[PDB]
Amino acid sequence: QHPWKAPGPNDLRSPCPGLNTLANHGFLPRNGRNITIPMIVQAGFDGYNVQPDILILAAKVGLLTSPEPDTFTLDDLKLHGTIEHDASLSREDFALGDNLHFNEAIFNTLANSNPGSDVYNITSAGQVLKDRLADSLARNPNVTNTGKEFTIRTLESAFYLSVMGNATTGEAPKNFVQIFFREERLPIEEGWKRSTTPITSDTLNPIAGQISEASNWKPNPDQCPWIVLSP
Amino acid sequence: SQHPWKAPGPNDLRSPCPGLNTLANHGFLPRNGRNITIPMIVQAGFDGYNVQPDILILAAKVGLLTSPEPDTFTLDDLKLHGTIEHDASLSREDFALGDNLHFNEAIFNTLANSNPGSDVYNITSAGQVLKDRLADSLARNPNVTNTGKEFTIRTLESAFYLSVMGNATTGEAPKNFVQIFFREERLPIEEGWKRSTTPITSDTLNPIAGQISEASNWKPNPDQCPWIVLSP
Ligand code: HEM
Ligand code: HEM
Ligand SMILES: *[C@@H]1O[C@H](CO)[C@@H](O[C@@H]2O[C@H](CO)[C@@H](O)[C@H](O)[C@H]2NC(C)=O)[C@H](O)[C@H]1NC(C)=O
Ligand SMILES: *[C@@H]1O[C@H](CO)[C@@H](O[C@@H]2O[C@H](CO)[C@@H](O)[C@H](O)[C@H]2NC(C)=O)[C@H](O)[C@H]1NC(C)=O
Ligand SMILES: *[C@@H]1O[C@H](CO)[C@@H](O)[C@H](O)[C@H]1NC(C)=O
Ligand SMILES: *[C@@H]1O[C@H](CO)[C@@H](O)[C@H](O)[C@H]1NC(C)=O
Ligand SMILES: *[C@@H]1O[C@H](CO)[C@@H](O)[C@H](O)[C@H]1NC(C)=O
Ligand SMILES: *[C@@H]1O[C@H](CO)[C@@H](O)[C@H](O)[C@H]1NC(C)=O
Ligand SMILES: [Cl-]
Ligand SMILES: [Cl-]
Ligand SMILES: [Cl-]
Ligand SMILES: [Cl-]
Ligand SMILES: [Cl-]
Ligand SMILES: [Cl-]
Ligand SMILES: [Cl-]
Ligand SMILES: [Cl-]
Ligand SMILES: [Cl-]
Ligand SMILES: [Cl-]
Ligand SMILES: [Cl-]
Ligand SMILES: [Mg+2]
Ligand SMILES: [Mg+2]
Repeated sequence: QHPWKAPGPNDLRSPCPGLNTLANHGFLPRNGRNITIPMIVQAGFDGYNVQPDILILAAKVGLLTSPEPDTFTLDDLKLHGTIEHDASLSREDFALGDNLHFNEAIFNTLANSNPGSDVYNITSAGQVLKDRLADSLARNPNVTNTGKEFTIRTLESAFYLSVMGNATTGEAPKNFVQIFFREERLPIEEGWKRSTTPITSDTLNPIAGQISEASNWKPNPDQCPWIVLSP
Repeated sequence: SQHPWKAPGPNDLRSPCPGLNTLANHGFLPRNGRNITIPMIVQAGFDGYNVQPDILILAAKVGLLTSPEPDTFTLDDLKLHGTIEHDASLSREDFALGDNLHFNEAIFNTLANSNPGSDVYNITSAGQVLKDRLADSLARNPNVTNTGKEFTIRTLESAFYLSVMGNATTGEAPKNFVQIFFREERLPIEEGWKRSTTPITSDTLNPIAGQISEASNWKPNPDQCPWIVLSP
């Protein structure tokens, strides 16, 4: 019913492996266009068993990246400073290169994490957050690192652990996480199953909280958290 | 003819916005103030006032943050302090000091009495009102929030009352039209008000808000980061 197909050149994609994977399976429109908030809620439920609370807020902020009244394209979501942030797991900082497309060299840090284990977990996820921020601080003179970016980065790490793995423990098989990022594909052939446990603020926040404590974080002085309001 | 004024009944929801409240009171928006989508705001702003989508779409997307629903808000949701609703309102009390939702004559007194001895409000009077209303909040509200975000919104709101009740090009409005708009949330059609024949856009509003800004004698509160409260 929902086969994987690589996006063609008319097919718009985002910096989000979550939404890109849903589009690549037709849970969202395969062209990544004309997406409403209710379409996000239904796709997150259908693909991942993610519940509306977190999706509705993310989607309302996503709408700010679009000139349209009540839809965005996946490509709109690249707008730097709305949701898109520096120290991404698999994308370059906007200031240093391409903030939109999967990049293997950036992904290397997450790929190689939890060395010697068959899983990623909260400990490895925190170490990756720390290493990816340190890389941005070392190479990007324009890095934006406030409470807003940090909260989002901990919830994004909670999402990859939760959707590709176990939503209760935040432990995920490495091969599922690698396919999710590298191919934006549900690893069904490799044994991945949609969570039987609803994924909610109440499951994600405890995981994001533990990842937070394992990240050793401090905000940049002199930066006010902000949501860029227009493209 | 198709859009008569009716006072809201006791279960009709209203906002801190005379703009949206007036549209609801004429049925350009649902008279009950419920189930408002972004397209409904765009159509109502066009139909009532000849206001174009650019500014309405952004305001409505931020308004959605005040609602727990996927793609609608009520007019009453928009009272959420720190999303759009701000201190030093023209016609409402600060959230910290009282009622941030309902029209209040004692607050409105400053705008009512502005440009003394003239029959119009204009950019100069609008700036003096912004200065006096912020001075009042700084004096009486220990919790006043006064950043570039609240100031920009306050200048655009004053550009809106001048533009919709008056001349969208000059930002001059008849005092009578402005007083009816705030006090009754009614289009003063009986008293001679006509919908702009000139589209009201970011390009007409921003120059007026800019000149109101320069006439406001404004400075930000220094320790405060601009923020949009993301949930109720
Ligand atoms: C449905 C479940 C979701 C999952 C599992 C998910 C997962 C993720 C993950 C793991 C990242 C990190 C990518 C990286 O750092 O390289 C990410 C980033 C992002 N997501 Fe999502 N996401 C979801 C929903 C959403 C929604 C609803 C929106 C917006 C409407 C959104 C917008 C973004 C954006 C703009 C980024 C880029 C942040 C950055 O710069 O890395 N996501 N998402
Ligand atoms: C359509 C034309 C509009 C006009 C002419 C207009 C006009 C105004 C005016 C003059 C005020 C100031 C009230 C005061 O300070 O006492 C105001 C406040 C407000 N407006 Fe609007 N508005 C419009 C559209 C909107 C839209 C689309 C939204 C939200 C979706 C909105 C939300 C608000 C809010 C929340 C306030 C309260 C701010 C405060 O004083 O604390 N307005 N509006
Ligand atoms: C994440 O996985 C790693 C690797 O399995 C865990 O760290 C190891 O924990 C074992 C089991 O107690 C220790 O004996 C090893 O010495 C640890 N190795 C390293 C390099 O850390 C880690 O505990 C896991 N984290 C969570 C929250 O489950
Ligand atoms: C707004 O209206 C006021 C009052 O009419 C204007 O200020 C007056 O301007 C006249 C003629 O230019 C001066 O001679 C008066 O002394 C001013 N009166 C007061 C009360 O100050 C003001 O210029 C108008 N502003 C704009 C931008 O049109
Ligand atoms: C997820 O982890 C919990 C807690 O260890 C476990 O009981 C549950 O069976 C796991 N879920 C699946 C489907 O494996
Ligand atoms: C209007 O809004 C509420 C949510 O606040 C919804 O549950 C209700 O069904 C809607 N009613 C109509 C008539 O659309
Ligand atoms: C100011 O805000 C704080 C935090 O919300 C609140 O507890 C306090 O009562 C407020 N103080 C005044 C005088 O409004
Ligand atoms: C608005 O002001 C302009 C510039 O003075 C004027 O030419 C125009 O006619 C005014 N509009 C109306 C309907 O009076
Ligand atoms: Cl961008
Ligand atoms: Cl930048
Ligand atoms: Cl590691
Ligand atoms: Cl970190
Ligand atoms: Cl299969
Ligand atoms: Cl902005
Ligand atoms: Cl109605
Ligand atoms: Cl409130
Ligand atoms: Cl307050
Ligand atoms: Cl005055
Ligand atoms: Cl908030
Ligand atoms: Mg990024
Ligand atoms: Mg107010």
